[PDB]
Amino acid sequence: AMANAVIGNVVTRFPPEPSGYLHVGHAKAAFLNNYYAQMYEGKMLLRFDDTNPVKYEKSIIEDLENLGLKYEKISYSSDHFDLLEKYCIDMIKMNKAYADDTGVEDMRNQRGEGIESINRNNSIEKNLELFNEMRKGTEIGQKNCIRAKINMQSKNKCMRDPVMYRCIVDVPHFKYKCYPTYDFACPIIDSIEGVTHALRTNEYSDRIEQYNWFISTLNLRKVYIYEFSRLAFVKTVMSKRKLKWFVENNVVDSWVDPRFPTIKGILRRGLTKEALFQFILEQNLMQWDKLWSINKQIIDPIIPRYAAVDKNSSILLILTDLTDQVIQKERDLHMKNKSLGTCNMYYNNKYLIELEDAQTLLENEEITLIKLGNIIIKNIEKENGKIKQINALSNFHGDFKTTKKKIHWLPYLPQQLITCTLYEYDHLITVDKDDWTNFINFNSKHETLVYAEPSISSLKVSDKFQFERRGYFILDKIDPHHHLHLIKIPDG
Ligand SMILES: Nc1ncnc2c1ncn2[C@@H]1O[C@H](COP(=O)(O)OP(=O)(O)OP(=O)(O)O)[C@@H](O)[C@H]1O
Ligand SMILES: [Cl-]
Ligand SMILES: [Cl-]
Ligand SMILES: [Cl-]
Ligand SMILES: [Cl-]
Ligand SMILES: [Co+2]
Ligand SMILES: [Co+2]
Ligand SMILES: [Co+2]
Ligand SMILES: [Co+2]
Ligand SMILES: [Co+2]
Ligand SMILES: [Co+2]
Ligand SMILES: [Co+2]
Ligand SMILES: [Co+2]
Repeated sequence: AMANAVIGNVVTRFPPEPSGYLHVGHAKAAFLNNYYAQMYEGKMLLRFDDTNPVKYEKSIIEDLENLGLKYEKISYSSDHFDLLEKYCIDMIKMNKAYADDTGVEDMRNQRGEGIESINRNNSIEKNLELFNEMRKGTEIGQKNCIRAKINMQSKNKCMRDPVMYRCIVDVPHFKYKCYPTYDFACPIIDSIEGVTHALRTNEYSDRIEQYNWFISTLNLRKVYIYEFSRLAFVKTVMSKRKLKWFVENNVVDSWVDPRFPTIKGILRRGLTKEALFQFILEQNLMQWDKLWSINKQIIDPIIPRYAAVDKNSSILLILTDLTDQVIQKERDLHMKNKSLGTCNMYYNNKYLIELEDAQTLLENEEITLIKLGNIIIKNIEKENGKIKQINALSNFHGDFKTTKKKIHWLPYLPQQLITCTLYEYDHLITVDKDDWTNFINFNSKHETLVYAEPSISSLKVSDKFQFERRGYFILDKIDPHHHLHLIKIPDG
């Protein structure tokens, strides 16, 4: 619900702090801002919220690009520090703000007990003196903050004289020695940037009364607040500190690791932006499984299908009636989607099949090799207990419909088969949500070496596809000697 929204006059803003990498929760915020802007044919601003001193701008902009979220203009909170100072002074002159040198603990217990600080009654001229001490960075100023004068007895703790301005000399941004708080800066900056609908998380809904109080007390143009719920996932860390620990201790080898909930992370993992947006629209800690099922339903109709077998469990099958001449046939990349085009299939008398499949056959069973035809299994050579080889006869014109058992396969053409590594990942932690390192899966990157069809040479980095009867994958990397690294996409 966007209050009084008018087509062509809606302005939202996405306000990420430029102190970290965007993650999936940020994505819900950025997407809802864009979605309401587009709904009303309006504008979405990008504001780097650097209100308090602590270069990720490029990462953030690149992730906004990758999600297809455009914005009309980029600004920084700090662009308005001058004007915020002016407004702080105006509020002192209206006796709506005062300089308080009370310590933090006693301020908090005074606030909890509705006790007005003795400084609440400071004169205007004294309040201004003390604000200037804060601006100059003196020890006097470092002892003081500026609070708003609202209502200490209010049932809303955010209306009990919230801090507006603080003296921060300790750390660099050293130009300013006092800084507005987020609670004071946000309504003011939203007003002066022309925001009409300021989106905000569910957490602390008490601050809306405060935000409106700042707007109206300064007689600024009104801004509506819309609220949405935070997006958080089970078995997922999103703290900056915890992610930092993972990286520094070589649990992952970068901040783009496909187990990370960063935007880069889960796009590398195979997620489409359409899947994320649709999940947000059609939906506390969420379960990943509906997100990955929506991804599966989105990607399955528009990705090619290839075959792969385990490079070392796979067993040799020989159709003894054929020769070693390699026959080539054109086939569809997608059986139900002719637009994805064709590739080349190659066959001979020698094949590789999966050992889990080969253990399931018995003499003179009829089965099907997908995209090729039927075969009659004749002999199972078991040397030293394990299956060593399977001999069968071609029956390519027999009816595959009469077969309950249809399997995938590779031609045994090793100078043409492409070697690949499958990376299957799991959650970095084991519980849903200080000894926390006791619950890390230090072994959540399972690798499998496989052969894949020659035609898979056609793929480019980041293409998605399906391995027959294996699952869904994204091409992450291409090695020297044409060796591919493929990440399994979860499918719910
Ligand atoms: N898990 C989440 N789900 C949805 N939106 C989020 C989530 N985390 C942050 N956001 C939204 O992302 C935007 C910027 O977040 P950022 O962390 O950069 O600022 P912040 O000051 O730390 O605010 P927050 O304390 O909410 O994270 C804000 O609109 C924020 O409310
Ligand atoms: Cl406080
Ligand atoms: Cl919501
Ligand atoms: Cl390691
Ligand atoms: Cl990596
Ligand atoms: Co339109
Ligand atoms: Co910066
Ligand atoms: Co000092
Ligand atoms: Co799971
Ligand atoms: Co020959
Ligand atoms: Co024939
Ligand atoms: Co595992
Ligand atoms: Co390698």
